[PDB]
Amino acid sequence: KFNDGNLNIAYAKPTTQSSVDYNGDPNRAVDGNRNGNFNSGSVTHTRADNPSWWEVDLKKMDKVGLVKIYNRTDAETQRLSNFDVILYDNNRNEVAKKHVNNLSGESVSLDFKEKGARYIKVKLLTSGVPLSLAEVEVFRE
Ligand SMILES: [Ca+2]
Repeated sequence: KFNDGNLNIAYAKPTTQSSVDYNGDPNRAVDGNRNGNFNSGSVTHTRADNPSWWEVDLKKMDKVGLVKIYNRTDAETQRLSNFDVILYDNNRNEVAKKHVNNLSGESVSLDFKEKGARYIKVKLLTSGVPLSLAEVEVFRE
């Protein structure tokens, strides 16, 4: 629930994703654990979808500052590349979007500058690539 004194509003929020493989259910990216080893149980996994995506529902409109996305680390780390992070309002209108080409480290941090949104979606833009996320943390500033 807090990370380095900052309230992670994504923690334990409802999630969904495009599909599930290897029991990589979407709630694994809001389980409070940043571990990126798939075999730990901390990491999501879809099938090879067109495209693969994951989403957290904050349950109401809230304010989105920092979004920190933690990749899988044990293998296939390149799969988290060429992807959008999209904010949606209560009517599922897109209110902001950032594109991430790839990660040089284990995570990427995006700042949505307090944009009002209820849903945050991570969407791969490459067909037929599974999406795996170790964790997605969302802060209000
Ligand atoms: Ca996790």
